[PDB]
Amino acid sequence: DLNTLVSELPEIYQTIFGHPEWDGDAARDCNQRLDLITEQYDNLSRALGRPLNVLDLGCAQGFFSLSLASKGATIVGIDFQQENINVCRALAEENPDFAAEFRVGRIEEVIAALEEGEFDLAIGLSVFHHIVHLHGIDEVKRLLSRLADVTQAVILELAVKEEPFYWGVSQPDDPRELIEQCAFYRLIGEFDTHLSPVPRPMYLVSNHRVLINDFNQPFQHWQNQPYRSRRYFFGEDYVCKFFYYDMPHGILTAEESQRNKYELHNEIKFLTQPPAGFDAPAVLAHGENAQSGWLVMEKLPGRLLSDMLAAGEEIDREKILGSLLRSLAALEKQGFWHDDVRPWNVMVDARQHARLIDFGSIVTTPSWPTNLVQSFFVFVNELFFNLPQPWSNWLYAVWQEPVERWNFVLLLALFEKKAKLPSAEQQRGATEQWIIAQETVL
Amino acid sequence: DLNTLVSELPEIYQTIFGHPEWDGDAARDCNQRLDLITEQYDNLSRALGRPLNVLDLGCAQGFFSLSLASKGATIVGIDFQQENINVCRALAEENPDFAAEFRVGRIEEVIAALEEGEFDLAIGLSVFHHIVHLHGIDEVKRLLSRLADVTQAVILELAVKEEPFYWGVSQPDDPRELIEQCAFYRLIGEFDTHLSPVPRPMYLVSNHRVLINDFNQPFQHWQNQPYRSRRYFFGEDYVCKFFYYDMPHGILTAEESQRNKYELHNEIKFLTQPPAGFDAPAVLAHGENAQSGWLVMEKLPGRLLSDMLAAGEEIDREKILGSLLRSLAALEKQGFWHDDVRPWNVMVDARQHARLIDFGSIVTTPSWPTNLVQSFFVFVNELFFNLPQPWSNWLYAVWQEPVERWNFVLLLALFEKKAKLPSAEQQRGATEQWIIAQETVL
Ligand SMILES: C[S@@+](CC[C@H](N)C(=O)[O-])C[C@H]1O[C@@H](n2cnc3c(N)ncnc32)[C@H](O)[C@@H]1O
Ligand SMILES: C[S@@+](CC[C@H](N)C(=O)[O-])C[C@H]1O[C@@H](n2cnc3c(N)ncnc32)[C@H](O)[C@@H]1O
Ligand SMILES: Nc1ncnc2c1ncn2[C@@H]1O[C@H](COP(=O)(O)O)[C@@H](O)[C@H]1O
Ligand SMILES: Nc1ncnc2c1ncn2[C@@H]1O[C@H](COP(=O)(O)O)[C@@H](O)[C@H]1O
Ligand SMILES: [Cl-]
Ligand SMILES: [Cl-]
Ligand SMILES: [Cl-]
Repeated sequence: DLNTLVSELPEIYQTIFGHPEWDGDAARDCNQRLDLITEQYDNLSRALGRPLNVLDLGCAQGFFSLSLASKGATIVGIDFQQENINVCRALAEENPDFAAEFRVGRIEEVIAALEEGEFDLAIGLSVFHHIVHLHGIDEVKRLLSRLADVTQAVILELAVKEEPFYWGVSQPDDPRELIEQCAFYRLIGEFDTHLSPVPRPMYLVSNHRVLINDFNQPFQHWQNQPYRSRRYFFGEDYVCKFFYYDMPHGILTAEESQRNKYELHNEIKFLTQPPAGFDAPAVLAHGENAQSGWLVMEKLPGRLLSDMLAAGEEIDREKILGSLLRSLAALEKQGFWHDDVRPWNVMVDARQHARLIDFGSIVTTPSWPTNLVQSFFVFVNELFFNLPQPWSNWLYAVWQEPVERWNFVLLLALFEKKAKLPSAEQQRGATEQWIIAQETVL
Repeated sequence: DLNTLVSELPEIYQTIFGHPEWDGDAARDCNQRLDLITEQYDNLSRALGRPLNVLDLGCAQGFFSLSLASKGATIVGIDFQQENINVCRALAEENPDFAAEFRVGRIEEVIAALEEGEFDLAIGLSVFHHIVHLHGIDEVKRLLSRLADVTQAVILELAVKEEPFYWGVSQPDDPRELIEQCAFYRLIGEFDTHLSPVPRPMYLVSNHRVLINDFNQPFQHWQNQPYRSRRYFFGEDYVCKFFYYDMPHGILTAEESQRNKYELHNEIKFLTQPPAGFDAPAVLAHGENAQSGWLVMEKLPGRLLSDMLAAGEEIDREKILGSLLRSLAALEKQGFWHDDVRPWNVMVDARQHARLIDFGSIVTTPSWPTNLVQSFFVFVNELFFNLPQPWSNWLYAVWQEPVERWNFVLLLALFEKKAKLPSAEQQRGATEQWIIAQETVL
């Protein structure tokens, strides 16, 4: 009888599915976690076009497992306590059409035995802290990596060191240390455990998909360090830029988080409303919240200029500078400038034409834009002290201009006629050269 | 200069690619491992239809990496010694068309950072024993699992405890303990290290493909325990049965290995030359060697009978027994019998028709086949002491037959007319019942 099986539970941790007579006894009601988990189930089931195979690690009394089988999922629940699995099976038998199996076993051994494709979604709620406590953080990171490797999505509720109990002392400094080796992760909620006032965060993690409520797609590779608060995911015709505003440990000062926030926000604003006369990459999706923000854009051909420079690849500096200057002059005509023209913000296509790819540093108002013209000289010099004729003649001409006349329209016009300009080395000069060489050091 | 870089190597472990003046100095010539690795490169490149991305872990002086880049591979080599990477890079620069990159780094951190699809083939030759020695066997198993998870194939040369040095003591009992958690593995050679007379085995490992020289295909799931010396891999229209004759530890006695060998051999012989009047599954590939044997067959629909029995699924015992008896009678007419008719050797399709799926126990000559008819009664009883009318009447009729008349043609004929046979419970009987009930216990 169910009555007996429930009584023999060491703890009624969860609601007993279909049996509200124990709801008052359950440590956690599970309705809040279930609301969120069913939303994510539906998103992923919609994306894949079918009901999911779900793995429930430390499934306890089966509530999540049965609740998803109720919606058509095929589920396997694992728990190392016989008493818990006895209840899960007795509940499944009351619901014979649910495709639900339960097994006694250890999460560590199950994860080692998993095969990729067997399960689409795994859930691990409030269980990994027990594995941390007995086996340490590094083994848990590897288990969670494998779990992500073999599924399409993982949902974790993770206990945290701020919880007031003795086992909190063995927890990592931040729960994100258990998952940050995985490719994609997002905080999706925080839940009251009824053990204390400290809530547990729930994360959605994937090694195969971008999972954003509006955009759910496989990616084939990703990157953290460009050229660690920013991650880039590459799919067939998209790049998803994912910025963390909220990072663990020291990592971001207040100012840096706000700048992550500012840049991504500014980039979204510009790209959703670009200026006429400028070909901006197209925007497929975007959003922001307290922890992070994201932007999914069309994927552009080419390589990042700084990589080409680092990997000593052959470059046409004329075509790169010409094309970039042309786009900068067109921006300026529409009252836009870019505050940070550097090799890692420039992409060069197969025909050696260049374009900006980060619009975080775009600005709309201001003497000016004289400073930006100055840095652009450094850019030029780093792209190559190092300027042969007629690049040097170009710069010398700019330097002879009154400063109120410095702007990107002028820079471009002089650049186009640089072969006609007088020879800098024939003049006393000589300072423009030394100031940028010191700048280009500085 | 290369001269200087080579001199500064703590050890010239490998041949210096393109520079035979150091071949006499190299600890290992590498030509034997390279012959085998290039063969496996070609097989996998042929299967995938393209040049491969290859990862070389602990790449030392770059010999394998450069030698594969020479054949069109794109390679990344990793080593934690700066001196080694300096030589690798200097060699790559002598061969500018090779797509070869090298990085200083630790194998543990690289594996954690890998993404699935980035590399098709990883090689790890004589390097993991260093990671075992510092981090232990369990962490190395997890690293190797992840390596297999993220690639299509892995080639490992593994040091072994029989090597006479002090670090041998930290090695596992058998090198297969580092890899047996991976889905597919095969010994492909054994190599002289020049440190001692003990050779190191080279394994080909995969978590995604069956990699047999004649048959190279993805699989989507696999299984060890049927219903651990036998593994089954399932692909789109095939099942590959892989039997180990050579197993680690105690696992197989001499007799058991020979029986693995005998069964698989016998199954290959039968299926490649099946008897007329019997629909045998078709054979796609097969082979045997000292360590193991394999058989790739067409994949049959249905479920294994023993699973259906265990998972209490609905079965039609009439249709199952009828169909099986019909095929057993047709075998017998061609002078073939099956020595081991049990639920785990029988597959039942959607229309409840049954067939044998393991032909290891097929035999061709012998009083006989009286023992087999007897077991078939146990089979019958386990499929349900437990026999209602008219199954009991069937068995009673058989038992009244002189023993020289017991055979599967008779069993089938009586089975088809069982509704007409006299009622066993009306007779003294009663023993046939008790002998099989004791047999069915026994
Ligand atoms: C605190 S409860 C969480 C239950 C459930 N996941 C939930 O959040 O509603 C932890 C559960 O995991 C199980 N468990 C703990 N460590 C385990 C392990 N190493 N393998 C399998 N089950 C484990 C316990 O038996 C218990 O049912
Ligand atoms: C015995 S040698 C084998 C070299 C090469 N794989 C071969 O078999 O021809 C081991 C190599 O691995 C490197 N190595 C050892 N442990 C390493 C680690 N943890 N990460 C990166 N490289 C490592 C050593 O620097 C050395 O080059
Ligand atoms: N729209 C895009 N299309 C292609 N690559 C991009 C795009 N946006 C960013 N990247 C790439 O993102 C990587 C590193 O991030 P980032 O700082 O954006 O350059 C570089 O390799 C860029 O080429
Ligand atoms: N030709 C085949 N087609 C489909 N399944 C097979 C075939 N051969 C073996 N199996 C399956 O292999 C699994 C376990 O191995 P076995 O002992 O061969 O039954 C069972 O689930 C069988 O259904
Ligand atoms: Cl946890
Ligand atoms: Cl580990
Ligand atoms: Cl090794």
